Amino acid sequence: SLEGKTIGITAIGTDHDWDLKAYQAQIAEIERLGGTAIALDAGRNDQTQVSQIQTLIAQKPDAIIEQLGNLDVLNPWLQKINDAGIPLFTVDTATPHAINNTTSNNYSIGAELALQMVADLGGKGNVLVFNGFYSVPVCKIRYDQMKYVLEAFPDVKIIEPELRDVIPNTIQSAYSNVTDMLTKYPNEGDVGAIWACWDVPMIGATQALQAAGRTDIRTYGVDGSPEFVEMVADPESPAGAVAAQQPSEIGKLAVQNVARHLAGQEVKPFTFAPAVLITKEN
Repeated sequence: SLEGKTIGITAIGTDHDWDLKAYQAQIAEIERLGGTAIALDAGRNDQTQVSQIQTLIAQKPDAIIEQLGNLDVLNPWLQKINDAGIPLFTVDTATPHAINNTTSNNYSIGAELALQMVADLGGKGNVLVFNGFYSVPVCKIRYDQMKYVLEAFPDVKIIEPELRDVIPNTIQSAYSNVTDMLTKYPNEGDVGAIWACWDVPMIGATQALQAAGRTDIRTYGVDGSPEFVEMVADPESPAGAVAAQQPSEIGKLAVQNVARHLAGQEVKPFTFAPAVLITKEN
């Protein structure tokens, strides 16, 4: 099925749980179908990824799977994969350069999470927003849907400015930012929710609110990282909801889009894995 084939994987990291799950699932599926995997990990360095792409181009695999990262940086190099005549597949990276993008429904996810947040707020209150990854396609969608939904609720507002969630030291940088913002806004109704396009900073934000003794603010994020899920399920914790994805499914499905294409078969422009919203009572 991939028996005489070599598939390159280029991911920007395996630093955290979702990324590691997706990356491992790709490798496992390539080998399962009888293929050879050339697995490259950029260690959250963009310039590393660039040269890792160069490597893959020069190694001439039967196809390349690209995972996450900044689109604007990648674009000319993605173009050169097309120039080399190598089939390109992505996980999460929504680009015209790809035959297929395997991912989740970030449009529904983005909306439902935002809707849950305003439901929990009861249609009124202010929202602290971490928006440091907007150049990543899925976070662009997740942010856009949140902001669109909030247009309908004039008493639900995003506080200025938006904070920048970062890699590395994500959790502590978020914890420190939230602490700053609780100092700036101490009163019992000034801030009511905290949002990010992913789980990991919300782990920190929750820890900070807990340490501040604030039971009145809830946090919201996306991925379903075991630490944030457990916080959502805990009734003592201010973690409010999480969009739980299936990275292991996403990685698996991307490889069979590759395997389908190489067997001369029709592949759809995208493939969604399912995701659920998980809230405190649900």
